[PDB]
Amino acid sequence: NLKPVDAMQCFDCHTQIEDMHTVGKHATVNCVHCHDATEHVETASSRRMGERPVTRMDLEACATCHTAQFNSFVEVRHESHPRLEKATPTSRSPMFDKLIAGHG
Amino acid sequence: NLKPVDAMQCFDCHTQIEDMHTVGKHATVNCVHCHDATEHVETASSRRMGERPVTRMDLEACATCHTAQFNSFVEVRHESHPRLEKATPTSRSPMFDKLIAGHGFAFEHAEPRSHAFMLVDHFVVDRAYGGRFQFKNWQKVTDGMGAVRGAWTVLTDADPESSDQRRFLSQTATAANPVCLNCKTQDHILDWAYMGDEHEAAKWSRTSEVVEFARDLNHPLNCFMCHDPHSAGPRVVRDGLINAVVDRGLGTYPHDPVKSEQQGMTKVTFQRGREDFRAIGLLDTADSNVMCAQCHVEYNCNPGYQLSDGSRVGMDDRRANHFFWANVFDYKEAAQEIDFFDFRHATTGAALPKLQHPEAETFWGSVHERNGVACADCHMPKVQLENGKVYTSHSQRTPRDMMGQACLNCHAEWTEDQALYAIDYIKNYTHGKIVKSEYWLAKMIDLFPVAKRAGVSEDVLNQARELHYDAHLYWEWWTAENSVGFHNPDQARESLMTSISKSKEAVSLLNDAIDAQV
Amino acid sequence: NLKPVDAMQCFDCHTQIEDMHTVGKHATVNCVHCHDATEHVETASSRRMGERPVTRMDLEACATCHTAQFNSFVEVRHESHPRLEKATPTSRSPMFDKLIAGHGFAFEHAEPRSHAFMLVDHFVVDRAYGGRFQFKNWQKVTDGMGAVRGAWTVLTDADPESSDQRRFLSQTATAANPVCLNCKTQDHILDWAYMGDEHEAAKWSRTSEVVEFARDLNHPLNCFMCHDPHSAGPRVVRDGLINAVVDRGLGTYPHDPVKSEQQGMTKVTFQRGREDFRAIGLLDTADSNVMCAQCHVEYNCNPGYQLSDGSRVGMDDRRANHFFWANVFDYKEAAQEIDFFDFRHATTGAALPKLQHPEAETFWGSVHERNGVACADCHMPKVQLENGKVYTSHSQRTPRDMMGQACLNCHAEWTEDQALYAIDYIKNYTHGKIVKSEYWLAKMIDLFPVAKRAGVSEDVLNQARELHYDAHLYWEWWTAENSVGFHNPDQARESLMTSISKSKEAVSLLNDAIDAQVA
Amino acid sequence: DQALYAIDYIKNYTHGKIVKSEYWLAKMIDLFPVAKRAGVSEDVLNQARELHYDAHLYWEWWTAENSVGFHNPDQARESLMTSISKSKEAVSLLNDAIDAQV
Ligand code: HEC
Ligand code: HEC
Ligand code: HEC
Ligand code: HEC
Ligand code: HEC
Ligand code: HEC
Ligand code: HEC
Ligand code: HEC
Ligand code: HEC
Ligand code: HEC
Ligand code: HEC
Ligand code: HEC
Ligand code: HEC
Ligand code: HEC
Ligand SMILES: [Ca+2]
Ligand SMILES: [Ca+2]
Ligand SMILES: [Ca+2]
Ligand SMILES: [Ca+2]
Ligand SMILES: [Ca+2]
Ligand SMILES: [Ca+2]
Ligand code: NA
Repeated sequence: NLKPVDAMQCFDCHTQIEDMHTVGKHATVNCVHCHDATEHVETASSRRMGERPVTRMDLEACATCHTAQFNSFVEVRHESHPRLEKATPTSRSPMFDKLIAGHG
Repeated sequence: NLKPVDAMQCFDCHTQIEDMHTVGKHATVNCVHCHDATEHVETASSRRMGERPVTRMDLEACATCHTAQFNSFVEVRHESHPRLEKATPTSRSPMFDKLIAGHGFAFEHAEPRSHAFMLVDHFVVDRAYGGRFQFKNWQKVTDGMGAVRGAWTVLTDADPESSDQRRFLSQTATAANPVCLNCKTQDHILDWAYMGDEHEAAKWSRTSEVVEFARDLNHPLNCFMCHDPHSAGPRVVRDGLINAVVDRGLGTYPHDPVKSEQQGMTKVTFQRGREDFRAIGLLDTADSNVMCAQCHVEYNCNPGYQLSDGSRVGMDDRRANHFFWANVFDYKEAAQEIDFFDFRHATTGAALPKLQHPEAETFWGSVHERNGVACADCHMPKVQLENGKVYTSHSQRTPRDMMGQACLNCHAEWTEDQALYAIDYIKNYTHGKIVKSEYWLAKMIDLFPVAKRAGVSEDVLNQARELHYDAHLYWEWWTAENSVGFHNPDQARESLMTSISKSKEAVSLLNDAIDAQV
Repeated sequence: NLKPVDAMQCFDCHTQIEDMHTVGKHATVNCVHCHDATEHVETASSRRMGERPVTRMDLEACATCHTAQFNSFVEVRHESHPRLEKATPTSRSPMFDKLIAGHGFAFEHAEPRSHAFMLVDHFVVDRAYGGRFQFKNWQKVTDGMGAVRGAWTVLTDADPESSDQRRFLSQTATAANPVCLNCKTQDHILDWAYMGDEHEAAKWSRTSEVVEFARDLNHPLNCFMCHDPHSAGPRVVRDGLINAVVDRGLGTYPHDPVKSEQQGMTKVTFQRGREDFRAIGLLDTADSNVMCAQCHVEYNCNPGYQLSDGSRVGMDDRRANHFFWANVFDYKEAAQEIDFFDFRHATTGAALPKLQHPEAETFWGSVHERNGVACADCHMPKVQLENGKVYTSHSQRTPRDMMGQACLNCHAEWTEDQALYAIDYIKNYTHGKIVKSEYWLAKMIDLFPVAKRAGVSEDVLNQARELHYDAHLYWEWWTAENSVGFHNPDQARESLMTSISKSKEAVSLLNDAIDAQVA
Repeated sequence: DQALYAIDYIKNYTHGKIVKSEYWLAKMIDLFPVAKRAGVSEDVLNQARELHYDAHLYWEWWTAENSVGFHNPDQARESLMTSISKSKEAVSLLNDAIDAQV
């Protein structure tokens, strides 16, 4: 289970983040949802990063509080034909090979 | 009403039949269901046939006891578009006419449709009999049951008084020969010696007048092509397949000697006048891969030419009835092995192979084949019933129509739409490479006239012709093969990339040579 | 794998079978498909059976060569609501409990469902075996193929160590007897003498312990009930039907002697030793009206009482296995002919008949019957295939599921919705009259205790009881009959109006009598 | 479905012949610049132009006509086969003439 960190400790060094986080609609969302910064906090200075914190870039970081948007995003439209070459008579550019010759 | 005959009387002379019939699941099925042998019994000796018994080859001989399988077989899949030419921008081979120029398939090559129509479609296609045979009218194209009852119930002959192959319509060809019929019907099973060799007991052979032969034939894909009528056990009857698997020792799975042994074939020969006449291949298991490989293979069923010297190889030659039994990457070697090619390209002059529907050879080594999956699992699955006796569907068709049974019972992780999407990914990707291969082939082909007219040397032209053979092979395999890559996606990809590579090489060769003449 | 036997050797002693088998469409079907006679052939003479050969009665004996018919037969129509009690406001007979009080059907009477279930449903219904037999669990109710494979593959017996009929659950009855089984199975066809009379060669009879009999039976509606296994020709095997049509001379169409002659039945008897034992009725034509009338008729299959003196008529009596073979307006006379009634009404004390599903006798005289239409035309039509060999559907069900082939091929002037609307007009009208008949019957019934307690005379009560017999008959025929009038709408209408008329007469009689005693 | 299938049989077959007719027309058309530039005679070019009229007519009737052969399948077939025949004749004429100039 996630344990919240003291964001005020972060904000001592991260004024830009403070200015954004405390005003917006994620003011109640703790940093631990996306960052593991324990060793970073131990080693950073006001101007040097020290140990780099872990930052989650995965979309499931948002999906625990926004499952509807996540699930809508990840839906696969099976009707969007996959791996369908455009340089074919039934697709977008029947004469693409002749016209694009020289390009990757 | 049928009256049974005393089979014991038959068995006195027919020991092979006795051995098969008394042991299998047709031990109780009386001969009269399929044979009228009264005058035969009166006149035969132990070694001479006497009067020939009547043998039913119609599929309704099986339908009285196996109506479910019959009715499933004869169903017409209306969604399988009929008489749809492949050489069109919306079909399999948009540039087919340019690429196949010089071959008879330029006259017409339609997509396949339901099995009921195979014999009539063979008779009426523009490339086969010069337009001699036609449906009685355009309504009859729908009549699958009629075609099954007999081709001549639904077709006409433009000139019953002549038996020569000739053109009745201007843009037709006369490519049909007797070998073709072996993959359309086995009505001739007792009238055709093994391989279509000349034989005193055979009415028909490779060298017969095909129009006369045609007139003797009625039924498509007889039920007994896969099931021995005497034992009811699984078999093949197609000579070319038996020849590859057994005579040439290649095995049922040439890439896998273990599977070949487990799922093998035993050649059984029947004689006339104590001379070998015809043969069947009894299967160890009910292996649809091998059953379907009676027809869904690359073959010779046609005259051609020798690679070595260009001399004609006629219908009289054994090579005119040949199963290569080789995958795409072994094919060129297999064609060299018999010293054969099909046609010379009309524009390039290259000796080329003509490929035909190599589903069986393509399926080899695929993930599904390696996992023990077989054609029937996807194309003629068991029927699932809430309450009922299970039987095997005999409507051989795309799994799209029965995805639950064909795919999803195995692929429990997928919905139908997901499985379809996976098929389409492969087919879409493969088709794109087919199209690109055709683009490059066409680019090469179009350089030949320019090169010849610019005075490029025969040596360079011949180098380009050698590249054309490979560029053609590694492309046409895939327009011929019906799965658009699904049966072996990695192989299709590697092949088509090879085709493109070969064409590009030839294009560079010819352009450079033209530019040097200028 | 089956190995054929030498049928000619069998025929040296079985000339009767030879004469059927060699001429029909099963001449090539070897005996081994249905008989295991090896030890029999080793021990028999033409005059001594020796070891009894085994005869297969399972439907899969036919399914090997006739899978399409078998599979169509065993299909379960899920839309045919299962275990749906008729005595509810949303079913056939909203006031059934009041009206049938004193009869075992009060314990449970569900609507029919698909044929596959007939034997199991007979075994498990609350009125039949005191709740002795149950599905193994509630999942098994779906398993039509399992029921066809055999009842005892899907059912349990509460006490395999006893064979008496008794109540295992409190609100059950033990109405089952061996006659019932004749309309559920013919597994016992070689073990039951004609009519279930006592016979030295019969293992089972009308007087058998039905629980013991039940345990020996497995398959529903055997294929050979309509098709002779030797000739493959059309027949019936049901004794009661052969008895009405042939023995009693009533014919296959009692109201039409011409049609009776054209579409008749020939009784064929089989002996055990020198004595007649069992019989079948070979049909002149493949007449589904008569095939289906093996079961879809009004019958006695039960003990009862005599109208004359009230004495008990037990299962030992021939009357306990009886096809009345009479339309609704001839029934009372037919019951008088055999001096029989079923039960005394619990409230009114009236001697009453119990009616059961008289589809065959109702269909007679209807516009469709007079036009040569038969049950199969609407309920098991030929399959229509774009490409294929035609066969006859054996899924006997409402035409609503196959209106193109059941109705509209004949009624080219109608759309499906129009044909359905015509069905519904008749059913809605008929049901309204059933409901009104029940209202008036209930009104009469409720007056009986009031009249009795007011001191109304027995003479007046007996007059009202005589009216009750008729009010009941002319109502119950139609809750019993499954078409809700469609099979004969004019007859239903006339009958139900008669019921109401009779009840109204009884209500007036009793009310006036009560009022006079007062108050 | 059967009736639709019968329509599609005709339309599919006719369309294939339309496509083939166009293939052959295009092959002929593309030879004209090559022939003119190789110095093929006006007499040969005019012979080919006469064949073009017929090749065109017996093709274009069917792209113009909206039933894709259904209205008269035998006529479409005969016409389109004639178109192809005419184009093939012209192709042979022009190729031979070009090859003779070279
Ligand atoms: C729960 C601990 C959350 C996490 C993890 C994420 N978000 Fe969030 N988000 C949360 C709340 C309580 C709210 C406010 C809801 C309200 O309407 O009051 C939000 C809001 C958003 C919004 C809307 C902002 C706006 O309209 O100004 C967005 C676009 C949003 N959240 C996105 C988002 C992303 C992309 C996340 C992963 C990086 C994410 N949220 C995580 C709660 C939580
Ligand atoms: C009835 C008189 C039959 C005729 C005509 C045909 N078959 Fe048959 N077949 C019949 C029976 C009684 C059985 C055995 C059923 C069982 O499962 O016990 C069979 C079996 C088959 C099989 C299955 C064989 C096996 O699994 O080993 C096949 C493949 C088969 N029959 C095919 C078949 C063919 C192709 C027929 C026409 C040539 C044919 N049968 C006729 C009964 C009858
Ligand atoms: C030779 C006698 C064949 C055998 C054995 C098998 N097939 Fe076949 N198949 C054959 C032909 C000549 C055709 C074309 C028929 C026509 O009139 O065009 C086909 C077609 C198919 C198809 C396409 C069906 C469709 O709906 O379009 C499929 C899916 C197919 N074949 C599969 C298949 C299977 C799985 C086989 C083994 C059970 C099999 N065929 C055998 C010729 C022959
Ligand atoms: C078995 C090795 C075959 C030989 C010999 C011949 N054909 Fe065939 N044919 C075969 C199959 C498996 C299929 C279906 C798959 C496919 O890709 O088409 C076909 C199909 C046809 C068709 C219909 C499709 C078409 O090309 O228009 C026709 C008209 C046809 N075959 C004709 C034909 C001719 C003329 C043959 C001898 C020259 C011939 N076939 C042989 C299998 C086999
Ligand atoms: C090869 C292309 C076949 C043709 C031609 C026919 N059948 Fe077939 N049949 C085939 C397979 C692959 C199977 C399943 C084998 C397995 O065990 O998986 C079958 C099966 C049968 C059976 C057995 C019962 C069943 O499984 O349905 C029967 C009775 C049968 N086939 C009959 C039959 C008929 C009547 C045919 C002509 C209409 C027919 N088969 C052709 C393959 C092939
Ligand atoms: C499942 C794992 C399959 C196996 C085993 C076999 N085939 Fe197949 N085939 C499969 C698919 C997904 C497709 C594409 C179908 C689609 O609708 O996109 C095919 C296609 C064919 C066809 C053409 C069918 C048509 O387009 O109507 C044929 C003739 C065919 N396959 C034959 C065939 C043979 C003979 C097989 C055993 C050697 C075989 N297939 C196996 C899936 C599967
Ligand atoms: C004479 C030597 C017999 C031969 C040979 C066969 N059967 Fe028989 N069978 C015979 C007798 C005397 C009887 C009893 C008749 C009587 O008076 O009751 C029978 C009976 C049968 C039955 C019915 C058994 C029953 O359940 O009541 C059957 C199904 C039967 N026999 C079958 C049969 C078969 C299939 C034979 C050839 C393999 C056969 N019998 C030979 C006398 C003789
Ligand atoms: C295969 C060994 C069979 C067995 C087992 C059963 N039947 Fe049969 N039946 C079989 C054949 C070959 C035929 C003739 C088919 C034809 O049209 O040529 C039949 C026919 C019937 C019929 C139709 C009879 C008629 O129209 O006169 C029926 C009603 C029938 N069979 C029923 C039936 C029953 C009920 C079976 C189990 C007791 C049975 N058959 C088994 C082949 C075989
Ligand atoms: C006695 C052996 C019967 C014969 C012969 C026929 N039917 Fe029947 N039918 C019978 C029973 C015991 C039942 C009820 C089964 C149950 O388990 O509840 C039925 C039911 C029907 C139905 C209703 C089916 C439904 O979907 O609800 C119909 C339509 C029906 N029966 C028709 C019918 C026909 C037309 C017959 C002659 C071909 C026929 N039955 C014969 C008992 C018996
Ligand atoms: C797994 C989590 C289940 C869910 C979801 C459903 N059922 Fe079930 N059911 C389950 C088990 C393990 C069993 C017992 C199996 C056994 O043979 O021991 C059952 C049983 C039933 C029954 C029979 C009940 C009885 O008293 O005999 C019925 C009628 C049944 N299940 C139906 C059913 C329905 C309709 C469900 C969806 C609402 C359902 N079950 C869900 C396991 C699970
Ligand atoms: C033939 C003349 C029959 C006799 C004897 C018995 N039943 Fe029956 N039963 C028969 C038919 C045609 C039907 C279906 C039509 C209908 O109206 O139900 C039935 C149905 C049943 C059912 C299911 C419906 C129900 O009432 O719950 C059961 C449980 C049933 N039959 C039992 C049963 C008993 C106990 C019998 C002897 C007292 C009996 N049936 C005899 C036809 C015939
Ligand atoms: C009476 C209630 C039937 C029972 C029980 C079975 N069948 Fe039947 N069958 C019945 C009818 C009214 C008909 C049509 C007769 C007509 O000529 O109109 C049939 C027909 C058949 C046939 C013949 C082929 C066909 O028309 O489909 C067969 C082979 C057949 N029936 C088989 C069969 C089987 C296997 C049964 C048990 C599952 C069975 N029938 C029962 C009436 C009745
Ligand atoms: C068409 C002209 C019919 C004839 C001939 C027979 N029946 Fe019928 N039946 C018919 C209809 C329109 C209905 C009502 C069905 C509905 O869904 O509303 C019925 C009903 C039955 C039932 C009950 C079916 C059910 O409710 O599931 C049975 C058991 C039944 N019919 C039996 C039966 C018999 C035995 C027939 C010949 C004597 C008969 N029907 C003929 C239409 C027609
Ligand atoms: C009656 C007013 C018709 C209309 C509407 C349609 N068709 Fe027709 N068609 C009709 C006749 C009398 C015939 C000739 C019958 C004969 O055998 O002599 C036909 C023929 C066809 C054909 C065959 C064409 C040919 O051989 O050249 C086809 C393919 C056909 N009909 C199809 C068809 C379609 C699809 C229709 C709806 C658009 C249609 N027809 C209407 C009579 C009538
Ligand atoms: Ca197809
Ligand atoms: Ca080839
Ligand atoms: Ca160009
Ligand atoms: Ca019902
Ligand atoms: Ca009764
Ligand atoms: Ca009250
Ligand atoms: Na068997």
